[PDB]
Amino acid sequence: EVEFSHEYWMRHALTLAKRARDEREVPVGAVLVLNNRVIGEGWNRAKGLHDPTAHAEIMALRQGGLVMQNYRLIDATLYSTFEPCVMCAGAMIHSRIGRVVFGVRNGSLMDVLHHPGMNHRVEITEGILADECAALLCRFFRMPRRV
Amino acid sequence: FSHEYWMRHALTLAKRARDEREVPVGAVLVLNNRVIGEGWNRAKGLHDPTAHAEIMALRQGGLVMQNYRLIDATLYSTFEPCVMCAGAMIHSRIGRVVFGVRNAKTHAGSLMDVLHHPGMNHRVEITEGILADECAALLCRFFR
Ligand SMILES: [Zn+2]
Ligand SMILES: [Zn+2]
Repeated sequence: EVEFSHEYWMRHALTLAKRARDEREVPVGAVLVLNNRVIGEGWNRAKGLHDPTAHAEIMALRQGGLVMQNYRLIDATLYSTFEPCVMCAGAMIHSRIGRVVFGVRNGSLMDVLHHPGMNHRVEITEGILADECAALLCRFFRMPRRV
Repeated sequence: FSHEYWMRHALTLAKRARDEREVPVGAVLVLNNRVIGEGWNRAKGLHDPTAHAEIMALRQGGLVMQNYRLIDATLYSTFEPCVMCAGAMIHSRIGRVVFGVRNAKTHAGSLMDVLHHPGMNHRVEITEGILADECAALLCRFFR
């Protein structure tokens, strides 16, 4: 019936990214959307959980699998405040999601577009709320806005 | 405590995945000749697209060591790790991945392009071919 904008979901991901920031983790937030509903939320928790896979995007994808009772999450859209790493990019491929939408650019997702392990095609949208996403990462890494 | 010794344990784990009707891949994470992580493929039955054998072993390893970084560990996998699991090995900063048989479909190499990329912070060493035929026999029996 209705669809929220990209910016609406990115703003929720930005809220989640601050949860990681407050816990002294790389401040990335992610939200997985199917039929205009949240089926997954994530923020970075690798350090506190002792889990090298606990990135924001992975946590949202795992929550989606639990919501759908299906390791395949067809036609879902994953929002991430930061360009996903190679581990998370492969997880989306195996998840068979429809679209990834990320804020600021960064291995990373762009480096692995035509990698031989890409049986499925995921659509890419970038730049949504780029300024807000970059502000979190620059404040966490003490870098200028140029980076 | 040879490569073949650890691969044989991963082969035992790969049959657990077979018994669960999953793509039969097993993995064992070894640090200083001790097992710190064991995993087998469970992605379909667990509704988790990340629940591959290699990730399951690394996740248990992170909790056994109380550290998401698993320095100097060696990960044994009966099957060539996918891109997702290769990315997990990089972030875990393990020393070496040892796998049996390659993926005939997705391989160009593909794992080297991701694990041993020269412009990367960490390089994971690759050893392949350990009990490859035994690893392949499990996967072929599962496919048709
Ligand atoms: Zn990631
Ligand atoms: Zn994998």
